[PDB]
Amino acid sequence: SHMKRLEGKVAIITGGASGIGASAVRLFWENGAKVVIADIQDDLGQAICDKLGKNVSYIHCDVSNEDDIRNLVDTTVAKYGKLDIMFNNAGIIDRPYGSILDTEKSDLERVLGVNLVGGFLGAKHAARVMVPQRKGCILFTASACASIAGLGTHAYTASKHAIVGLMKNLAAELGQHGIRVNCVSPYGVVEAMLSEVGNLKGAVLKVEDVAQAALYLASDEANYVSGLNLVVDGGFSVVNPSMMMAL
Amino acid sequence: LVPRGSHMKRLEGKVAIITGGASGIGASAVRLFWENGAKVVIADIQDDLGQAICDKLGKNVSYIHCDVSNEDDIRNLVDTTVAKYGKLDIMFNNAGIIDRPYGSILDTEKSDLERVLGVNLVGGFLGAKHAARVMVPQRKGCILFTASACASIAGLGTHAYTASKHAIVGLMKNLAAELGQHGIRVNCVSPYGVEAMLSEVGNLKGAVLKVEDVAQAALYLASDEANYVSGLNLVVDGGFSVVNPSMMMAL
Amino acid sequence: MKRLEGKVAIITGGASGIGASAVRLFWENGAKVVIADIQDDLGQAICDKLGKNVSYIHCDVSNEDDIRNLVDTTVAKYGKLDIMFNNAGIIDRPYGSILDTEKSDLERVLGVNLVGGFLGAKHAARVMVPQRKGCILFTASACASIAGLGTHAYTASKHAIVGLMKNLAAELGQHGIRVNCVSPYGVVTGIGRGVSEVDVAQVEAMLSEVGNLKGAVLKVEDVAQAALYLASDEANYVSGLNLVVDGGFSVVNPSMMMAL
Amino acid sequence: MKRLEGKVAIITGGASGIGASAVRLFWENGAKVVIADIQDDLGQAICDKLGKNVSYIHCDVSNEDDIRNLVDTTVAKYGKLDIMFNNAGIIDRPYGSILDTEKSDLERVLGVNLVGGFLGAKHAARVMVPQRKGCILFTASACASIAGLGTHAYTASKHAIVGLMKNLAAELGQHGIRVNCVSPYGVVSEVDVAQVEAMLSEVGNLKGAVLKVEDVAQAALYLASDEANYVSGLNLVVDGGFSVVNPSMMMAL
Repeated sequence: SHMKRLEGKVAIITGGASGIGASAVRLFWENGAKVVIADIQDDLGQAICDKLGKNVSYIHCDVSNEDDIRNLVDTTVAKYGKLDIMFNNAGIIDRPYGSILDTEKSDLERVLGVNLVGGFLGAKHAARVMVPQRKGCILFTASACASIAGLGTHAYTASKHAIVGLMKNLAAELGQHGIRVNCVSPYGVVEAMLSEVGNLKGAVLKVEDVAQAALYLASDEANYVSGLNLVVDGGFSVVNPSMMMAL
Repeated sequence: LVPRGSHMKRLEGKVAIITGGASGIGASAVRLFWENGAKVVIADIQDDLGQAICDKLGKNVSYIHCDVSNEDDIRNLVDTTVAKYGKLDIMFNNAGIIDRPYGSILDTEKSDLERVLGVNLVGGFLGAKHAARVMVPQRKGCILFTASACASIAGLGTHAYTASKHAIVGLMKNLAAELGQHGIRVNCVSPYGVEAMLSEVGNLKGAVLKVEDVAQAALYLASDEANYVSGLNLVVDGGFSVVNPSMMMAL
Repeated sequence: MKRLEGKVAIITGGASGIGASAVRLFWENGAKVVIADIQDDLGQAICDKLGKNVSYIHCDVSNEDDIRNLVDTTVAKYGKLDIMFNNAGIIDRPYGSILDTEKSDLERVLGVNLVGGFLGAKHAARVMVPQRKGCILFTASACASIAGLGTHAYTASKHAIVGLMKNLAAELGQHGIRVNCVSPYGVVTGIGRGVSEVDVAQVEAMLSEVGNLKGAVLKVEDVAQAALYLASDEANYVSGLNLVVDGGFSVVNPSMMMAL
Repeated sequence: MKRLEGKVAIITGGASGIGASAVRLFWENGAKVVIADIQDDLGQAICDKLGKNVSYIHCDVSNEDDIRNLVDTTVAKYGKLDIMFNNAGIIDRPYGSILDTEKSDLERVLGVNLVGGFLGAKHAARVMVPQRKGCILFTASACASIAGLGTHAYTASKHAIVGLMKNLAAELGQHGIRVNCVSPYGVVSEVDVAQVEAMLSEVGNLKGAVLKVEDVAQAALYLASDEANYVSGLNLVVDGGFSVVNPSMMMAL
């Protein structure tokens, strides 16, 4: 016997056509939610719609464009009459690694535009429709890089810290309206180095791990969870193992 | 093409010990873990209450008298559990006490601080040590603590209580670092919940903390769905500990 | 005395506020001080007041050309750069809802607060790494430690600065460079489009009423003193530190103590 | 020059290590310093060397009667107490597994580190609340900021201290009293300890520098002085950035 942990819920998932987003689309759909996929990869997005069927729709959305975000939220509410979950998952990386001496102003702005501005716009317009409902859940995909240095580039790390901080500040403002705000912060595998240097040996981060954290946070199981940075990194961001490794 | 949900027995096959399991959060978690297919050992010092849960829930739930500050009690709790079921999957160090709901450092008795520490910190220490004893040779396991939202913000608990729960968070993270080498996850759940005032001054309007909220956080952490969650302080407080609302309220 | 003897420091936003306090304090402690700002009259006034050891450069911290010139001119003047204090910062509003926050406002705040900090750290690192020494400082804010204090755009940008500061502490520690930030309470902003002086006064007045540390009021000197400790050799092993100056506001939710 | 002129400071653990470094440094900046320790001979040698503005009180910080005597005599000597520096601390081991931690060892580390700080802040608050002024300091540890650095018993006790510091900052701020801690990187048998200190200096984040006791005393001096008049609730970490980074990825490249 099985259960639908999101029955009747309406969820928007940016970056939903691939990776963590698509995993969360499939999982939310499995748990009875109507899912709006928001992305810029129309071929992938529409394919998920054809696979899963009527409860899933695709909308082209550049999250850095406020008009796209407005259309995304407004057509979803028009379609389904309500918005329960805004999952600002879309993200990009400027580089795997690199020095501050070599970062370009334009790359930093591109990473900020998608990661921070997009999540900001997504939260603004979800709050726009959620506040009159007196209920809702706003989620962000942050990153373990927001909890510890040495995991990402300076631009990416700065952008993800900003998301976590935006998360806490929105939980403070929107709590008065019954709206919960949280984020999920994964380690890697958005495997070789990650699994070897990771803290939890014998485990590997899979996209489903992030989706399942988002599912918990988005469900009524998390009815009193707000302001939480739900880190999914096997404990990587709580340790500096330089001593253990040298003992 | 047809949605199929999550299986209702998320802890099927797992063996879990819940200290403080005879009332409150612990009893809520016992019932929820039982509903999810776990074998559950209630560890407490309220024997009549704990056995009444077992009589209601049946054979998958048993009771063990355990003062968590007593290492012999903890050792026996872990050892009887392994003898009964062959393994230990989840060690939920939930038992906790308070010296007072509130009070000044000037009033705080040394003996009260020590009793709060014995149960909350030393007991959690002992429970983790003996869970790890059997858990390291399995190369798997989940060790949990009930900490408190007062480990994330001041103004919510007494000094003794708040200090003991910070210690638990620190212990959780240190243990996540050591035992991760053996595949073992370590996390805590930090609940918000004088109770009438906590509900009025909470950050999340339109909802009140109920013990099932905490049980659900513990279920998530204990489940294989959280297989890459370690070192996490899972706060369940509606945002209370992320905000100083003094100036919001002065606008 | 003279905790910064012979040291060369750049202070963005140095013509007013905390920046101007830090300019004076560093100068009293023997530093050469380059003021970087866009209030030319105010900055030249300070230069005329303090003498040869203090100099002014018109600098838009969001402009990389400006930052590149500010660093290189400083090096050409004094042959080294010891302290880069990325203090310039603006708010969009003293308070306000996410629902009426404008994209352009967020982008403007990011441009000064985050991109300007990024650019300042980049060009300081360019000359400090060969030195195998240097100290890079940011003025963040107490709102990077607690919600309820700044707007969403401002708070996000200051969290971003704290993250940058820690990430730079990890990269630049290998070269002997320390990176820290100071995070004050109160309302902290230079001149900015649509920043009312009435609204700032009203909020600064409320913040002094609801502060945690009674009997004291935060002054610009308090923040300058924190920057001076961090910049001095007395902080030789201090890096990655968010030095919060807020009287304890960000560690407490006093809703229970108030209601009791 | 003298950054603590007129101030009266108690420094537990003041006869050696960080405590003795702070005792010297505070005295050099004009403070009256009461050394509180259980190394009577070392502590009295400091007093003889520095003169009558420095005194010694035998005090086991886990004993309340010792703590009360310490505070009360200090106030009797000088009429006030400005700074309560709860610096005394012990480790159980340099490093070890949870599997071999002994209950008694954990209780002893808690007794000195946490209960001692608790008691010292209690009786300091007793005298500074009527003054409507004071600064209460703790020596915590960088291992309260990151895992992998201290043993479980030590780390738990220093986390507890950081949380006590913040909770006191909240209660006592209404009386104008500031509460902060300093959290040093170093480990601070003797060879056991030196081995780990040497290893810490090899794996530190900040290259070209080593933590010295004077670094920690300097952080305490800043926090104790009027230069930090609006600093409360602060965990002043002194660790060259070690606790903000996991270099595992950097190092594998």
